[PDB]
Amino acid sequence: SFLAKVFKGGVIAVYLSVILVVGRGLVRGIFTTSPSTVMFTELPNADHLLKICLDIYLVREAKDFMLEQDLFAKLIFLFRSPATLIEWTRMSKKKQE
Amino acid sequence: FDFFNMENFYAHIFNIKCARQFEAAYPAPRGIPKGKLVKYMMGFPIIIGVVIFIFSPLLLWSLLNQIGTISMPEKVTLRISIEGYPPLYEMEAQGSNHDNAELGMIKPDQLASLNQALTDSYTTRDTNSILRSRMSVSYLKGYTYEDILIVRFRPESEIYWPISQDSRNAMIDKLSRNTSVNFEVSLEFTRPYDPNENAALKHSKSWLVPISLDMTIRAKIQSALRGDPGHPILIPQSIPAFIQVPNQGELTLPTSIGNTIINDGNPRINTTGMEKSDEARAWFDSLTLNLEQGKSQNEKMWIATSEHPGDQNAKLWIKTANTTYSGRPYLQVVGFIDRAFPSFLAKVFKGGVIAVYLSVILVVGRGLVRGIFTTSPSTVMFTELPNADHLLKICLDIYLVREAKDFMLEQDLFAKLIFLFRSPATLIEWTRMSKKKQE
Amino acid sequence: HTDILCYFFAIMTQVMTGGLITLPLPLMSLFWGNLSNPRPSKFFWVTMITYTECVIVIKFVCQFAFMPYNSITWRTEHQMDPMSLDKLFGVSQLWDIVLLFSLFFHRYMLRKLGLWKDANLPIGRFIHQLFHPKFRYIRDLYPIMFGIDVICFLIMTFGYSAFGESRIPVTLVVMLVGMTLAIIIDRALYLRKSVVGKLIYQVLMIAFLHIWVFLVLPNMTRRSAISNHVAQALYVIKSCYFLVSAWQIRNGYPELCIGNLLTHSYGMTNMIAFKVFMNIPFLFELRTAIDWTWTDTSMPLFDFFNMENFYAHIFNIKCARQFEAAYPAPRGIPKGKLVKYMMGFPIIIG
Amino acid sequence: DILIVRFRPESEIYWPISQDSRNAMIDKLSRNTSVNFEVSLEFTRPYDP
Amino acid sequence: VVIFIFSPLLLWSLLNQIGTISMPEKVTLRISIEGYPPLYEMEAQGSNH
Repeated sequence: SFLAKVFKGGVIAVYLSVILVVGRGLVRGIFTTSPSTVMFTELPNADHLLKICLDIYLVREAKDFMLEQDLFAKLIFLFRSPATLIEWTRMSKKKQE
Repeated sequence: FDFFNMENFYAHIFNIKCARQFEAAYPAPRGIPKGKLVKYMMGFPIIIGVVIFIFSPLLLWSLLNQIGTISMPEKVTLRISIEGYPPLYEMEAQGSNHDNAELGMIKPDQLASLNQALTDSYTTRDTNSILRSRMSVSYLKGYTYEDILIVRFRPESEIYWPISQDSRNAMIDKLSRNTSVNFEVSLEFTRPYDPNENAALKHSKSWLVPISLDMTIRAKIQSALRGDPGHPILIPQSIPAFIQVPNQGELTLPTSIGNTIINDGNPRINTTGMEKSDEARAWFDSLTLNLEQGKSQNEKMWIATSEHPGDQNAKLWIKTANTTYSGRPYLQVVGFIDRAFPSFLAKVFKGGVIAVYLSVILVVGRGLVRGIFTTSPSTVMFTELPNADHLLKICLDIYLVREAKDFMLEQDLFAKLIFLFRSPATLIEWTRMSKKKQE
Repeated sequence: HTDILCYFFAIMTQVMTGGLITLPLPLMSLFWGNLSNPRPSKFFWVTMITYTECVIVIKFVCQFAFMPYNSITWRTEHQMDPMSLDKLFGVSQLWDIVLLFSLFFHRYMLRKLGLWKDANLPIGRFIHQLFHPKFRYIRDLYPIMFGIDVICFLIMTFGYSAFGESRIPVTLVVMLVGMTLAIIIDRALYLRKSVVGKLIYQVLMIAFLHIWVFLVLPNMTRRSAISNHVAQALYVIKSCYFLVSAWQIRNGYPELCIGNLLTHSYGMTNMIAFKVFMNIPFLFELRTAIDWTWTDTSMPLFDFFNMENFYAHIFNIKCARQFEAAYPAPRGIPKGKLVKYMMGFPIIIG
Repeated sequence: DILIVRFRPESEIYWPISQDSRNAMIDKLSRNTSVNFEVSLEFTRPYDP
Repeated sequence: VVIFIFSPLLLWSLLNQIGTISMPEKVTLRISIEGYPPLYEMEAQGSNH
């Protein structure tokens, strides 16, 4: 009578139900990468977008909400057209320069 | 991670190309509407599956409830005693055939007579009598003649009185003072084994009638207990006449019959503003006890006798038997037996069940089903491709190079694939359908 | 619209007593008046008047004392059974304000006759109602029917203890909910210009409802009519559905411009409506499958679902833009202290 | 796992019956009613905390 | 991955742990006529076996 046994079949169901969600979702996401999230996750040099991301905060500190609003559309457009994103995140050249 | 990305890309390309080939392997007139058959050969199935998926965990619940039944008791016993002492009178009735006089069923004649008696106790003017008769008849008619038992105990106790001299002296000396002394009436029913759940269900109930503080009453009780010839110990409002036996727990009194008796017919007292403890016990029967003793002090038995409250033979009472062995009336108790056990898993807050019952219905549809039927507004540039035969070439060629070493070509051809999933213009250019047909 | 009032009061006076003596009143009223013409020819009204006078007379006679419905025996014995003889036979047995619905119906029936005096004054029946109505009135009342059906499904659900004899959820509730969902589907199929289909539909459902409410449910739930205070509401709502369906049947179908009754006004109410429509599970997909199975398309089902998703997305985007534009807002001044505490504060607490 | 229980032939206590119950026994057996015997056996385990 | 797959079985196998109990120490037998005090009652006790 140690906890007896609730329909072992039902136990196995849950025992698998958990094995499912975890792998079919979390583990999948962790090991692997969606065919859509390739243009964003890998970028040769992500130093130009960080400049804007810091600059908007810097402007925010010193008021000037006009520049604060005019520089958010500039960022929102970079995630719209992949050609400009690829152009801007390309690796820098001073080394052979 | 690049390995996993490449394998995912290969799987996607393989699936797309193969789906295109399978679709092309079956020509189909570009125009004529879907045939009536085809539609009913595809649409119909879905609807039925969705409906059964929605309404299945209710069907299984309805099959799972399955309110069970149990058999009626086979053992009854009653014990009358003074508080904190061995019982004065103990009597039991056994049997399982339900035909003997000790434990017998109820004939339809008695049930019909009692039902007729219930209705005529009212008076034309008073509406409270109307409501009381309505409630009492509604309660009585809820049990068929197969769910009512008539228990009959013998007046004489089955065994002698097993008391010592010192305990009797303690009884007398306790009664001498101005302390509080109580009586005790206990009744219990026993069920049959019931294998499925283990154990024999037992129902017991105990009443307590306090003794009056007047010195004369205590003197009479002391004279009776000492063993004097004529002293009929009297206890009022002790044993009921109707008892409801639930499926589990303590015995329950039928309250509607009490309201029908203490109010209709001839009202009995209830005019002194009695407390609620005796308000619900005002329709009980009274008991009297005598001591027979005999030749010696070893033989000491107690004989009990019941008296009805209010007016006797008011047609609301079932006639008793005059016994056979030696002649005095049986002690009769009528029991309404309830045999509708629903403890099958009982019920955890049905609301909580419904919550989970819906919680599951939610995740499945709001996620899996959605993904399966329908398509994200983002995954259109990839899922449908007019001709996915050029990407499969690269996907196979990278493996072919991998087999023959040459890791330089192996690495220089992975960026070529990674760039095709970056710029949609080149993807659309490359996956466009081929031209040799009109070429 | 006094005739609609007469039908409504006939339904009320039938549900008030729940017998079969009054049953010919609504049965005949529906079958004849709601299917004949805009004007039942002024002879049907005479028949209704005569039957109402007769029923008033007999139910006044049956409310006497020498006859066996006394308070001594019969009332007490038959108080609990739902389908014995006197409960079953209309008015034959108390009532505080007694029955006023029949009297009010009679008064309004004579008011209708007086209004008829004030103004203006069976193969042929089907031929007139179906083939020669002539002035087709082009209207489209289906959303009202859907609202009525939604109101009834929840009353079948939220109220479940009455339909069953913690108690048991009962196996019959499942049959009722499945059957009601099937009727909801059947409405959708018959929304494709099938007048004779709708006529057979209405006859079948009126017959089924009338027999089931008064002759089967009392035997199942062990609750007599009048005492069941929720089934009467279902009867009334279904009767309103029957009246509007009869109105639709008598007139001609409209062009039926395909589209939800949510894509006409681009307001804030449509947002809540569409959001609850697409938020509850197993509804969008069910509606899409029901639509595609019984409408003339050329694309397979997956393209149908993709198109519906695209339409929903476009509708939501455009409507959100309009709602945002409907409230001008100074481009510059920072968020007011109130607004912030009228929005931020709530979230934190939740 | 096998036990050999041995009860004494003689009963441990006397017969605690009254005259009236014995008369009831005899009179019930006199008629053509149905009368049954009864043999009951029970084992008791240790506390098991 | 292997331990994640095969752990909730290992924990089940450790969790079962079929227990044991000790043998009875009290027995009794009662022979009677139906609906009457017992004719013969006898019990046997002991724990040393």
